[PDB]
Amino acid sequence: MNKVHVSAVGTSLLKNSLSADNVKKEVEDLGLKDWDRLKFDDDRQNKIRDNFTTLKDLLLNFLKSKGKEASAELDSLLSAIEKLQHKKEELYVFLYTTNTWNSKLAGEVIKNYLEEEGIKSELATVKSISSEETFHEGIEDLFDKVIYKILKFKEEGKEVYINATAGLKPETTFLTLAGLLAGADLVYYKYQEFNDVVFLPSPPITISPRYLEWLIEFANYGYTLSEKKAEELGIPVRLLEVRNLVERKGEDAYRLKDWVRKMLGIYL
Amino acid sequence: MNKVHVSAVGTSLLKNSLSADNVKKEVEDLGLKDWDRLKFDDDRQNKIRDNFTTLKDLLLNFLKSKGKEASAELDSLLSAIEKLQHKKEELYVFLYTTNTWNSKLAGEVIKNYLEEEGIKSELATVKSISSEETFHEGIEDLFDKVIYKILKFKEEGKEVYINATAGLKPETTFLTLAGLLAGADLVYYKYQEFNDVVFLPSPPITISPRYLEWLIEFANYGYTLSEKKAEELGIPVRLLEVRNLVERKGEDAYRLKDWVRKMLGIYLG
Ligand SMILES: Nc1ncnc2c1ncn2[C@@H]1O[C@H](CO)[C@@H](OP(=O)(O)OC[C@@H]2O[C@H](n3cnc4c(N)ncnc43)[C@H]3OP(=O)(O)O[C@H]32)[C@H]1O
Ligand SMILES: Nc1ncnc2c1ncn2[C@@H]1O[C@H](CO)[C@@H](OP(=O)(O)OC[C@@H]2O[C@H](n3cnc4c(N)ncnc43)[C@H]3OP(=O)(O)O[C@H]32)[C@H]1O
Repeated sequence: MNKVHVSAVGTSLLKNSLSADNVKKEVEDLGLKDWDRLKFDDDRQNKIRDNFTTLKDLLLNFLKSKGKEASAELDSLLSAIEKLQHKKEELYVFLYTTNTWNSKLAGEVIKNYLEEEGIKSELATVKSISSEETFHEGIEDLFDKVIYKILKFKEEGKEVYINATAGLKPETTFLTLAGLLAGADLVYYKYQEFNDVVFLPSPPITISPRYLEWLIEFANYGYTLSEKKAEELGIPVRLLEVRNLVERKGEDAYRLKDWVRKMLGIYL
Repeated sequence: MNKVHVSAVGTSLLKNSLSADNVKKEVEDLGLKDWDRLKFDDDRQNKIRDNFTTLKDLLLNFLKSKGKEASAELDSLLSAIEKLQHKKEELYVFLYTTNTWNSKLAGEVIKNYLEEEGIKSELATVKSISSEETFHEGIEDLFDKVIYKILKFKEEGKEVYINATAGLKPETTFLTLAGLLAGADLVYYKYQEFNDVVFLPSPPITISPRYLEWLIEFANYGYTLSEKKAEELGIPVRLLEVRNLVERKGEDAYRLKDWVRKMLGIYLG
């Protein structure tokens, strides 16, 4: 499993499944008209979870019937697999879901259809998902997770590939950004009407040395202090939390991020 | 300009317009069923351009009727304007279209509706737009363009804001990347079901200094190389600088990119 593909999950499966006669009528029954595009904290979202198993089994049938094209995730993923001739025994897939039932719905179906096709997969959820003042914290968190993963698998000697096709815009923007930073092998994308997948350009991108110099000596100073003696050799730590490089959590607010610490170590 | 907003334009307007009874039937008449989602080099795309004025006038009516919500671009843009209370007088808005008739159709309608609302706007077209082996060159080109605007207005002392909402995924990803690099004030995004726009987090990001130091030394020798002096200070031009930093390279000569030349100047040299 030395070929890992990371992807977001969206609601493509939901929206494409309203083509199926059986699905449109069963969904229309539960009153789930626009179930692919609803507010993250919508009443219709609870409808999806109490019927979750009912809907999960319906979409498996639609996904087996339609194949690749039923969903953005599977369409782009399997286009890329055949393009790059990846073996299923040497293959691993990471699906990130959001904290919404339509996203976990699509995630669960895609995970099942992959393991049925003979492809190992793993689900995951950025729990920090709603709009009001949490959405920015959510993409912050998903960025922190993906970038750590990419370094971890890259240390083992995995070939990491990034499916930037599916999920919300910011979700996909950060998945390519983290890939560029953590040195992923490829970032691919496939538009609905493309024949096969296309590879995005990769600029050589790093954390700005202005902040990076203070991160070097952050670890050396026992990391976390007060105000003056925390800025004791020139560490603006509130500035560091604003640029999402350090975490506060409590009173003092001195917690070097787990990816940041690991990325400094790759000056060898 | 005193608060500049750059955006991509997609086929949101086209897709949302098939709600209108007049639009659905007139579009269905021209056989433009899925006109929001067609291959960039599709026959249906020519259908759009010979009826362009007919369709341009139809969508103006729909856009005046619906307002903001008729398109992603206008919905996210005007949500941001009211959020950040930009006085209409000082606004300038930069819409990039792709090289497809549906996109320029959307663009033209949006340009007209903005100038009618009292907002200065300007169209643009990334001409290198098709799938086969041109799409990566096209987003390379859009990235080259949108980098420049950010540097220009930021040097003048005007603020700059990026609408990462609209257009294809790569188009929006590189619009935010450029913003992050060239030091734009904000990058905002609005999901179709959000109340108003949300501001994306900002890691402090630049081009890695290991490549940056090789790019400074390329500049000093007037660009366009092949061999012998191809690794004179440690510059692999068809290998490491084939990561989109050098143009052509494998055919004719190996020249450096017009954005990277201007970016070495903007980072103090
Ligand atoms: N008036 C407007 N008309 C049309 N679009 C508008 C308008 N105002 C704003 N927009 C937004 O503008 C972007 C242009 O398309 C859209 O944001 P985008 O990131 O593209 O979201 C679209 C899809 O939402 C899906 N997905 C919705 N929930 C979730 C969710 N909770 N987890 C993951 N994916 C989700 C994503 O997965 P997928 O493969 O099907 O594509 C995306 C629109 O939501
Ligand atoms: N089996 C599949 N089912 C569903 N979606 C699939 C599938 N395989 C791939 N996808 C893609 O995955 C994303 C959603 O799952 C989509 O790609 P995305 O880049 O998000 O397309 C989004 C919209 O394309 C539109 N726009 C189509 N033309 C053009 C064009 N020529 N200039 C600009 N924008 C264009 C834009 O309108 P806007 O404001 O609402 O947002 C974009 C789909 O094309």
